Amino acid sequence: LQEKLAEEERRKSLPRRPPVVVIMGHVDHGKTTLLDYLRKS
Repeated sequence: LQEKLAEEERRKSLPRRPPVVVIMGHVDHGKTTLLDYLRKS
């Protein structure tokens, strides 16, 4: 019971996070254009 609370403590305190983001939908939202813009940014 003391090993379930120590486990939830070191795992919630992960050193780095890189949160992955996907962009998708309809073509000519300037959609590829949007991607390009993002890249440029």
